[PDB]
Amino acid sequence: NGIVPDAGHQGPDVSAVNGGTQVINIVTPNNEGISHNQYQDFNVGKPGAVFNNALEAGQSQLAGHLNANSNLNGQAASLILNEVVSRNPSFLLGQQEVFGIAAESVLSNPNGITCDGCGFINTSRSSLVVGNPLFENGQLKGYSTLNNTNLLSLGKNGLNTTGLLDLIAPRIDSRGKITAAEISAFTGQNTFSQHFDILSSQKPVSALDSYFFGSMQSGRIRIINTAEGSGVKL
Amino acid sequence: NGIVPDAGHQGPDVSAVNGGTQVINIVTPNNEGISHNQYQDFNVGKPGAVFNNALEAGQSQLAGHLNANSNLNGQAASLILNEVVSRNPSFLLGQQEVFGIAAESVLSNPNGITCDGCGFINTSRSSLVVGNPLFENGQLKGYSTLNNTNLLSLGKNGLNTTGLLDLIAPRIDSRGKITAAEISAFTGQNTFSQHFDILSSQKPVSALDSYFFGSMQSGRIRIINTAEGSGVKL
Repeated sequence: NGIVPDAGHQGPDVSAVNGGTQVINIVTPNNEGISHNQYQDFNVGKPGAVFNNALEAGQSQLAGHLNANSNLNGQAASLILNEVVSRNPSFLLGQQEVFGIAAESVLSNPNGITCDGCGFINTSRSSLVVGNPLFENGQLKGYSTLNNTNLLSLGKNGLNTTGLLDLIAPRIDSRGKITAAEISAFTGQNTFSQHFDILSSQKPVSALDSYFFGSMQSGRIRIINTAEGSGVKL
Repeated sequence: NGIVPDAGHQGPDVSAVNGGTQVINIVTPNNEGISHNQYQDFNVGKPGAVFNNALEAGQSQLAGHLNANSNLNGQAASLILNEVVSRNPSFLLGQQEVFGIAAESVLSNPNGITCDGCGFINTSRSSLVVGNPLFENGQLKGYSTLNNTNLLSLGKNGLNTTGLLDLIAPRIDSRGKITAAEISAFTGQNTFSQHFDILSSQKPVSALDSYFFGSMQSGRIRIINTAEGSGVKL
């Protein structure tokens, strides 16, 4: 019951299979290939969660055999955007698998996101955004952490993916091992493009301090902090 | 007596002024604008060190009034390359000032470099390279940390510059605050271009582990580790 879809048109179909693993039949992608899913609650437990991005039936790693997602209407998502629209923060304690066609995934929760032993399977790029998506005329324009002071926390059990990883938040507190092909962390109060180009920045009213502890197992690490004066402690 | 030039044609003229600050009349730049200085010993104390890159007399921050460097013959260096050619490691405990025309600076010491309260003045880019420069047909081609396991250490008193900073070593151990406009750290056993593009990498015989502790006060931080398996601990 960790994932609860919004009641409206962008709420995906969510169920649980054997062992408590959640299966999310994501909503129909738009013409850009974005499946924009809205949630009252987005949390992943140790049983994990599977996003059905499949055009044909097959075997998922975490939830066994699955049919194609009938919501897709013949075109898989290129980006699975998971947006929390309530005030509830997110806790990610297990793996998120894209079943079917590999895609990018974004979780946007302006109330906070905590990872502790979370991970991503069959995702080319996985982004955690303590912030909101920006839309113009029905198209995704980017993301915003403006006027937000909440935290992206990574716990002692770390985060693992074989793909790229983006960490976007007013501040980040990491205490475990982050394993990814590349790690990109952007801190401070910013607006971003869809590809996480920083488009604008603002000086926070108080200090927004980011703490990385633990370790980073990745060949390429980039940390960009725009909070003038605020630093990153190591 | 911390800086001792090589006796040959690339040894600069080194003296000390009031308070022990060293003044280095760097050697004539080549046609690329590289002043290639070779040293038996390169160490900077709390009184600091001034590199005379001036075409006219004026006031240095650390050593008072100085004449133009007669070695320049009317053209200032674009890059001041300081190469230790002995087996002696380097200790940097004070500020390095470029007097006159701002330039880039590189210290290359394959035996190890330790910074503790060091810094750079009037330098657009400052690089510390635990490795050797590579030359072909008399021209600088890049740098190499191949077959080297030595350490770039940054102590509790940190490192400060208002320009760009490059840290290049088989492994890095940092325990203090690094302040720079941008920080770029490349670890592992690699060959580099003159602009620190990684051109090749090799797997070390044993693990080369890099430890950043302390903090990084910079808007842009990049860490690239090519030692497959070796990570960066935070």
